[PDB]
Amino acid sequence: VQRIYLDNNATTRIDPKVKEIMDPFLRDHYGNPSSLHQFGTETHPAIAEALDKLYKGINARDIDDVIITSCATESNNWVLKGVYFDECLKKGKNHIVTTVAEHPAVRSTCNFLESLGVEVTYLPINEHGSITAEQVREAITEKTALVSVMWANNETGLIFPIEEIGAICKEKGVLFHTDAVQAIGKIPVDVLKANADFLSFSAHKFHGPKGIGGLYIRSGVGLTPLFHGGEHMNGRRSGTLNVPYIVGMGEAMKLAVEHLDYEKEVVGKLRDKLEEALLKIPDVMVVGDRIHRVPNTTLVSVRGIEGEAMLWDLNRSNIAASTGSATAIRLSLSRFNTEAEIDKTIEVFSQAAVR
Amino acid sequence: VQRIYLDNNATTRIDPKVKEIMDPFLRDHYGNPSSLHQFGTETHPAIAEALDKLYKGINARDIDDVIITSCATESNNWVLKGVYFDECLKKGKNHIVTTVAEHPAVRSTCNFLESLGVEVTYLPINEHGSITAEQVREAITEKTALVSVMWANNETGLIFPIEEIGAICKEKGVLFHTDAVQAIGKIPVDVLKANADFLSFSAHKFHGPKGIGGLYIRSGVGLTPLFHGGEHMNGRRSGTLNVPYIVGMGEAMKLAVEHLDYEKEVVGKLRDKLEEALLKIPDVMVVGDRIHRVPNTTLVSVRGIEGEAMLWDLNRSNIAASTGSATAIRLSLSRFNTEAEIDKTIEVFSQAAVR
Ligand SMILES: *Cc1c(COP(=O)(O)O)cnc(C)c1O
Ligand SMILES: *Cc1c(COP(=O)(O)O)cnc(C)c1O
Ligand SMILES: [Cl-]
Ligand SMILES: [Cl-]
Repeated sequence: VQRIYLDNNATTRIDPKVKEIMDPFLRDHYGNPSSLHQFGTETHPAIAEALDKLYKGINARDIDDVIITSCATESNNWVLKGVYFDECLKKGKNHIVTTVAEHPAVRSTCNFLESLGVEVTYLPINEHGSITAEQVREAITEKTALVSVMWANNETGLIFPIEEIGAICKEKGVLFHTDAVQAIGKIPVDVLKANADFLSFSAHKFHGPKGIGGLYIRSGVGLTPLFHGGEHMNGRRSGTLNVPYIVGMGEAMKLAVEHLDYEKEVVGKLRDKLEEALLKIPDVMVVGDRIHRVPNTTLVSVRGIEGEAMLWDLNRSNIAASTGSATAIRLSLSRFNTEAEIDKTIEVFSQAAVR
Repeated sequence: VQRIYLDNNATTRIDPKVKEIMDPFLRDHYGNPSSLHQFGTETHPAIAEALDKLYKGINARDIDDVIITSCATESNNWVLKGVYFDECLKKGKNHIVTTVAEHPAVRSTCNFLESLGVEVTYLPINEHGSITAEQVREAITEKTALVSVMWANNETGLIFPIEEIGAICKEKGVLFHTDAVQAIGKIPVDVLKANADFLSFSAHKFHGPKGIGGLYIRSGVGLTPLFHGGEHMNGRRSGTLNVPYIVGMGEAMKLAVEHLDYEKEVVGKLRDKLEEALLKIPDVMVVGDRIHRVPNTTLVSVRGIEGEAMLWDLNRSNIAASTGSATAIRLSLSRFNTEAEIDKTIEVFSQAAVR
């Protein structure tokens, strides 16, 4: 059989080169990098090369940190709770601004901070499916400890005005964090242009393994560790390093940035072919703006039949997609989809819809 | 060349069967287990089997939780900070008792809680290298939120009186957590006999991959999540599951408990052969008790030459061991060491010592 995977904003396939580069550290190179003997220092060159790939992947400077975490959820929890202790409890800046579109790892943590007494304003989305940047400014009081706005939304693919939010935060002296998970491998990511203090990402959204992530911390910026222990990652995140996943995630970031032109010109062309073909049937409307989007995502809405039925049908024909709040059908492509797959999805989608 | 790895309390080699069982989930079975389509539910049987292996591995009940974490450091941080919010800030039980022998993931986090105003007593070790259990009782005031005592020490191999501490905690109504990382695969681990509310472990200490751990939470016991997001692990720990490492860690726990007789009878016999051979030279004394120890660990001290020099020398001859606070030389064996390796280590150790 031949199945079609169109659920890449939920997770992606590991690139074969990533698995290949991870294998030796699952085999004979199992030393703890903190060890002083040869099994430990034996791992240091590959770890350094992987970290270098990450730094260059997000345009991080040598003075900055790219701390290895276990997923984007850890990065987001670490940002929000760290600034809760450093900037909210100790500096009296008991206010955080974020958006209603943020991943549950951000919104649920913000709810937890609210339970402790922190004041959090979740900026409402507009009809364009985006946040303006004027909204954060309206909400940035002199007690805002942190602004947290995701770079690209996982349900609609919509790109938020990261850069202008960073400029507002820079002029107003408030820390800026961006959840950039959906942006890696989709659009160019530059922490300097974003003026980001914190940036989150997760490997399994750009063809690395599930269970490893990264938090960019700007030079000089403090953040009380979420993982105390003080051994690893310059004492900022303790725990024995996941060497294979570090190497693999480095390679995945490298491949992801190397495929940016292909992502916009080819994957985006497949998404536009799919979307244009799919809107030529009854009343199926795309949910959100069609310009400020990452190249791989389309979110289509169909009459009065729920999206879950359409997805159950698609899955019966071995086509995997997800839902999306509008419910609508989220189809998210990748580097490994082909035009034949897209034509097939147009046919199976139409036949399933009329049925 | 033929190198000798005697540093297994620092980390271990992945069992070939563990790598084998992980490989398919690094290849074609890359679905997100939260997905509703076939790529997601396709992973559910192997995840369930792995979790079953963990539960049976620590004698957890079906009503209990064995939450998948990213390492023992995450489990320990989660226990201590969770009971800080639930039992210290909300219930006024602003006291925690632990030991001075605990891993830095516990002691450093306790230091962080002290910086917030929590009163923590670190029980001092005695001349026997152990904690009595009478000490926790002496310190268990009616404001103790948590007792945290490691099952086996990583530097000396000494087993602490887990069970009696659990009985004291049960009679006095105080939560009991045990860091059991060094115990898995070394001695039988039973959360019921221990009367443990929380138990930590980490795969790479029993031949699973680095970067995954487990926290046993007793039925009914609450613990505010460290990873908010509320999606995965019954909402107790959010983040996309590390499917390959979950499967591998399950197999590693199974193999580890299946080798307990071999660990005590063979690995312990190799440790006793090594230790008895090594104490027949000048004034090299074993640091700590020689009865209440896990079968794989020996911690030897040598005259007035520091341990780091002896270990640099050993590493020059491709023999990997670590230091240990006494500094002494920690040699920690495993299922994969042979008697030939041990004889060779006796010779190289003697020649290095006289040189
Ligand atoms: C090794 C060890 C740890 C650290 O585990 P990580 O996987 O590095 O998080 C914690 N406690 C004990 C007793 C250990 O031996
Ligand atoms: C998928 C996603 C996450 C969750 O990442 P995990 O690896 O599951 O921790 C967080 N934020 C965004 C924007 C995501 O798309
Ligand atoms: Cl914290
Ligand atoms: Cl928490």
